[PDB]
Order: sequence, then structure tokens, then C-alpha cells
Amino acid sequence: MAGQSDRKAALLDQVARVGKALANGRRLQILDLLAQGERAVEAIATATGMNLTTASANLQALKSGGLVEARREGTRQYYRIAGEDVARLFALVQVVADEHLEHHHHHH
Amino acid sequence: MAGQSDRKAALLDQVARVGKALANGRRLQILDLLAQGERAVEAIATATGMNLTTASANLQALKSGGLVEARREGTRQYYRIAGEDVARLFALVQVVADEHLEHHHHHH
Repeated sequence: MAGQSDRKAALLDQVARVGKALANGRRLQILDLLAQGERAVEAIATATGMNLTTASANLQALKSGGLVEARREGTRQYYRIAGEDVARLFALVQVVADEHLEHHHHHH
Repeated sequence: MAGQSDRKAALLDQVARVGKALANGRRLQILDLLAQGERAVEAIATATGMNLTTASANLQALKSGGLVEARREGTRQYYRIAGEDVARLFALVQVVADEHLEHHHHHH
């Protein structure tokens, strides 16, 4: 209670940070693809129709946000969602948006 | 038959939209405040130390993302989290953020 703890602003900073990474749309194609399995940069880029150079750039953007991480198998860099925390969050935002855009008139 | 149709792309646009709303720290504080109950613009503005007109813009942005809804009674415009689903999202990301905000050292 002494004074006030504004450290929560750093918490909001992290929330905004992951938001900035997610807010793009095209980079969500990466998350969606990684949710189907962890993949190498070459695989992710080509599959989504993006250049490897540009992919590495925005993968680092997602990595710094805290969405994805990278593992080195041999000489390939495989990207995977940092943790199920972000994975389930991405699944959540997909579902919550889906059932709102597809607001079905359930009626029998 | 159905060969190829990229419909998921529009779904990602909606996700990017809510991401932009979450990418605003000043407005995230409002979400944490409105998670405590529905309150009129005047109350929200004063509590945060922001102008009513500016707060309205902040609130409108959140509402446009689908974060909060406008529940009007009498002569007051109360803002509240659009749904429990959305509240659980903000709660989730807040927990995820906090979980990464200094994980500390557990040596017991």
C-alpha cells in the first residue's frame, strides 16, 4: 500500500508487446502453421509464400514479442510456439472470433 | 468440388483487429479497470486521469475491436467487457505476461 506499484505498466507493456506481434494478420499465418507442428524457416516461408529473408525478420519480431522460439536441429532453425501459453491464447482468439463472425442461428 | 479457397485470411484480419486493441497500453489499463464492473465514461476518465473526450476515443477503439461493449442506462454510458470470453482472454494474457515478468528463482 506504501505509495503505489506502477510495475503493472510493465505487465501491460508485455501484453501490448505480444499484441504488436500478433497485430498484422499475415504473421498469423506463421502461428497457424506452427500450431500444426514446428517447422524450419525454409519450410514456413515457402509454405506461406513469403521470402526466407523477410520471414526471419518477422519471426524475430514474433520471437521478441514472446510468441515463438527457435530450436537448432543440425543446421536448420526450427520455429515453435514459445509455450502452450501463447498457443492456447492464439487458439482462444481464433475460436472467440470464429463463433462471433459465424454467429449461427441455432434453431431446431 | 472444393479445391482451394483462402477464407481463413479474413479470420486473421479479425484477429489482427483485436490485437491492435490490445497493443495500446493506455487502453489496457482501462480493460483492467472495466473488468471490475461497468462504469460510465465520466467515472472511467476521472479514475484514469484522462479527458472524457479522449477516454471516449480510447473506449471506442476498444469497442471497435470487440473488447468492450456500450451499455447505456439513463443519461450515462457505461462501458464493460463485451463478454466473459473476452475477459478470460485479457485475464489469460495478463497471467501470461505476469508469468514472464521476472520468473524469479525457485530453489526450494
